[PDB]
Amino acid sequence: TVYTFPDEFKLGAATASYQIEGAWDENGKGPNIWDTLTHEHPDYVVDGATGDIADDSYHLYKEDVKILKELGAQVYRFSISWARVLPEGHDNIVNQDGIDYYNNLINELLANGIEPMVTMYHWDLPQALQDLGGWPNLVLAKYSENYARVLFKNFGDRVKLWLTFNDPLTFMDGYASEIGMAPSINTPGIGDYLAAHTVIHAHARIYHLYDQEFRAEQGGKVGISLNINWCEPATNSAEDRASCENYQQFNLGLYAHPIFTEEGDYPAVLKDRVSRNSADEGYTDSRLPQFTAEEVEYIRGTHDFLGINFYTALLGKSGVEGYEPSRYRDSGVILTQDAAWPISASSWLKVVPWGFRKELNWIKNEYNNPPVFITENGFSDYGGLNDTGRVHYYTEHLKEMLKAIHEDGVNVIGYTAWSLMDNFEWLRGYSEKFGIYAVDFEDPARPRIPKESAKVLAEIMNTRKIPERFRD
Ligand SMILES: O=S(=O)(O)CCCN1CCN(CCO[C@@H]2O[C@H](CO)[C@@H](O)[C@H](O)[C@H]2O)CC1
Ligand SMILES: [Cl-]
Ligand code: NA
Repeated sequence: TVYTFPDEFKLGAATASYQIEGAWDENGKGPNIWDTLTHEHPDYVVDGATGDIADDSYHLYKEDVKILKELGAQVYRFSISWARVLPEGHDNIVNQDGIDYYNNLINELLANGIEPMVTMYHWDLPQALQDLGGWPNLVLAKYSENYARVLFKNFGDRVKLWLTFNDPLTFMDGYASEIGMAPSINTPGIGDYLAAHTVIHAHARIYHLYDQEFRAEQGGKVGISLNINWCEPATNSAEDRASCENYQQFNLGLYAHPIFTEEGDYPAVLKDRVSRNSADEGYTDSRLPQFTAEEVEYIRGTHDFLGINFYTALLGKSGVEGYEPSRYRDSGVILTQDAAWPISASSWLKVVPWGFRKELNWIKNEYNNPPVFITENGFSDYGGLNDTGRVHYYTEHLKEMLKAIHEDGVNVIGYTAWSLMDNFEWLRGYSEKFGIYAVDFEDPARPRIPKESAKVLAEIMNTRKIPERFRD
């Protein structure tokens, strides 16, 4: 029983637009912040790589559907490129080519019995909107609503699973470093918090828009995808446990407390620590933006499920480190990783499968057991089809998730592997491979070929259980 997926549980795979599509300036698509970063700042990216072509999924979407069908995916999570649909960011111009492209992909998926799950925003902001300041500028919340309206109107008759945003914990960090994630702006502890504030507002507007303009007719569900690492106390002390709770609230709670709790607002520890630190450093005003009571009420409850992106764990101990000002310093935890944990091809990613079960329980307890859809989980290597590390990563994480479901009563409703195929891994270029399908980036045809992990995942999806040879 503990090895069997619930009957209604949805299994599949995931991608994101900039990471796979290419066709960066084709047929009316406007420029986004990742076009800008990779073109203007190739020194920020391994190999000076760009997403100009990537997997060429703009042209090769039928091949993506073919491999999803081979895999036996029930659901395909993909993102829509804002600047492909609205090249100017604002909704004055709708690019029919972009509408046609996503309709073509959606229709191809449905014709092959695969359900689309659409992420509206997976990091590729139109440059025209970044030029207003991007996410720190609250005007983007209305722009986001208008973008979502176009998506719901055009695609919502066939798409019943939506994520407003993918992992704003990461993309807010594009406003906390001059050399990091797009748009690579150095306003740590200030602009990243403003970005988070706008995103939360935007998410809430999009959810209310769905309620007001689309839900009665379309009958779908709207969530948000949040990335969170498990944070394990470095020792069993109360003080180290406090530091790990700080971590959860500063990383997951920053977004999830306003939306998924009955109280709403930011977590108290976030408000209080930032207020204190801001005062001690001489600011008249806290660096953390505030919600009014009306805004708190508007934002809380804006969810039909919680998307979780889970990859790894950290150790946390009591203390403070990091630069002043910064979110890490404000969070009041000292983070490390255990040397004993198995490694990947990504410095940040260690294999800690039991951390997944711990995190699912933390979420259950904090947010009253919301329906949780695992929108990303996966593992990097540098190449190869006999990807034993990836196979082990998936079988262990899926076992831990199944224990969370069956033993712990966590309402997990679906799981999409990150990623369907090797793709453009942001600042790591094509150097780190997360796919279950390999892609030859030196071959203009970009063939997708199954790794051992794709074969094992297909077996899991077909049998709806963890095969005996992978059980404890
Ligand atoms: O090495 S450093 O410590 O100097 C920088 C680390 C930056 N992290 C990397 C991991 N990412 C996880 C969630 O982000 C996910 O990560 C996947 C794999 O990376 C991406 O492909 C997906 O687009 C994304 O949603 C959050 C940001
Ligand atoms: Cl066997
Ligand atoms: Na339209």
